[PDB]
Amino acid sequence: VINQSVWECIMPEWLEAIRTEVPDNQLKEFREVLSKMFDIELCPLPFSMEEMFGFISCRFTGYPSSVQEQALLWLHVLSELDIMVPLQLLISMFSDGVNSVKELANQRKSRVSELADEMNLNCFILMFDLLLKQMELQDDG
Repeated sequence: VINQSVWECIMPEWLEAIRTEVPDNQLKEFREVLSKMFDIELCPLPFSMEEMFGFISCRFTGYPSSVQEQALLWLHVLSELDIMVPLQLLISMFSDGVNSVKELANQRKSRVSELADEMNLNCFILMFDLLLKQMELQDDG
């Protein structure tokens, strides 16, 4: 009944609703439905590693840390429910994010020196912590 752009447009609204004001201590049953959304062989739609998380990726390739903090909050609230990702996607996507925000931080350092964001490292703790989740899922020995 629907297309790829449909669920690409309507997934983060549902995810902010389940993130922000839902008590996240009763998500024991969500890892069945959410995995059938997010596993390739569970739902027989032609799923991909780019179109599935592309709405996050459009904010990773040059949008600032104001929206990236809540983006990594969705990745955090998503990983706490056993969401299995391939590792090279996370490594490449986090590398693109850190070089984009490093270029933006160099742009901020030249905003006080045009003639000649910073609390996001507190969110980078959670970025590192999240990385440990996929090690806790995939690389267990």
